[PDB]
Amino acid sequence: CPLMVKVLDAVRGSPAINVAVHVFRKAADDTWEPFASGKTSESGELHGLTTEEEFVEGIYKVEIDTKSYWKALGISPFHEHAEVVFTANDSGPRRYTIAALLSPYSYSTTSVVTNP
Amino acid sequence: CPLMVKVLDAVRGSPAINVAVHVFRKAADDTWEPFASGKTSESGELHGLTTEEEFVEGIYKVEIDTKSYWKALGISPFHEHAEVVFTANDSGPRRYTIAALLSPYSYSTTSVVTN
Amino acid sequence: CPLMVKVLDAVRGSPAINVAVHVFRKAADDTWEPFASGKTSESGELHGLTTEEEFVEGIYKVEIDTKSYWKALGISPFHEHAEVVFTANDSGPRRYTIAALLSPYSYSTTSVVTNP
Amino acid sequence: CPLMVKVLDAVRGSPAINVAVHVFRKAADDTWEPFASGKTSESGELHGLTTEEEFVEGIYKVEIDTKSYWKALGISPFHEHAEVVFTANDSGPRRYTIAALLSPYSYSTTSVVTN
Repeated sequence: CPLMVKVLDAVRGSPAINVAVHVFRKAADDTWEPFASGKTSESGELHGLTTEEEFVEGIYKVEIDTKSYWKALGISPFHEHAEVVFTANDSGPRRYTIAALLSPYSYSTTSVVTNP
Repeated sequence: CPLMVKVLDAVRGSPAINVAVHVFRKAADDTWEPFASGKTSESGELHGLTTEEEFVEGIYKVEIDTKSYWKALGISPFHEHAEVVFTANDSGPRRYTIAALLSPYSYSTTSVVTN
Repeated sequence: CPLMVKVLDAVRGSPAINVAVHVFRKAADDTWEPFASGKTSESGELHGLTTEEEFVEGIYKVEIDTKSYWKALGISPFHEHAEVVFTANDSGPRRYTIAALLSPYSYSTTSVVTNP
Repeated sequence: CPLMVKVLDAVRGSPAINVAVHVFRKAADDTWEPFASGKTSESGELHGLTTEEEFVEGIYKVEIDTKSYWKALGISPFHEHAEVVFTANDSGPRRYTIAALLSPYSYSTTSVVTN
């Protein structure tokens, strides 16, 4: 798949399991249209959100529901979510891995972009 | 004084200067209405965005325009911007510092809530 | 293998290839004895440093040669290396993934620890 | 004044207070000789470690004792400490700020070199 999301828990040193992820795409009228969604697995990875055909050029927003994750563990975190906004496929199809590392008052995100 | 934004450049080891910062507040219809904005200083810091009187409880979004920062430096970035969305709560007096550490394909954000 | 090291490049959004890694173990006399070494592959991962039998309890230091990495790309970075120092296997054997994300003036490291 | 250390807690969103910090300088025999040390303040900062006169070119190691910080809070940490090893260079006047953001199983360190 051309898009994978991986989430890690910096407090426990583990994948972040069952984290809800919503992906949006900017439409012609500059509104965020729903594009794909899912939940991270036991490995902290969410595969299969999209296909090469559906994943056209555009501006995408990956919304990782960090608050609900921490709340279920009893922590009141700072952020409502972690959002990753980027232009995709504007130089041809690529493969994207969006990684997020989560702490109650911090998060970091990095992207690994490869060419098939 | 209740809200401060600080941006750092991890490629150059320096403050990220002249980074545009836009703050929004979530309206009742769940839209993002403009609230405050500015540009980071020589020290990478942006002070005086809001006041105690105006910074009521609610959900705020801080948008750091990281793409134009890297483009001015001639470095290809991944992100359109960095986004920090949080709930301001009054539980005692509190000051919010949102720090962001920028790399072309990565950013980290952390918030220090004190006093 | 019970120990894997993964290195990512935050400037290019890619694995950090050919990064030298040296692992040390604190001996009885508190000196760092050489334990294992290797280079990250095309995926940024270094596998096979050790075995379950050799990877006893102890204090280990993972030295990632970040400076040489950036220098070969023409960048003069801040750090001489990134070092990850931790006690291992003190509650029984575990599996450890040491991840490092590199920028010229910054690095972050996180560990994923799992129980077989 | 040429060297400042700042430590932050990503679990609590706060300065990391009373964190022991040990600085070493690499001797000619490549051993680590003690150079300066202290504890972080209420603001998570440690100032006045060294002076311009004493902070000559050379390789320095800054050791942040993160394990005792988390143990005092009753949280199991991964690392023994966080280590920052760098070359001090005189190429113009420069000030070094080593910042560290701490989580139980993760830390990030960044250095701002200015002026």
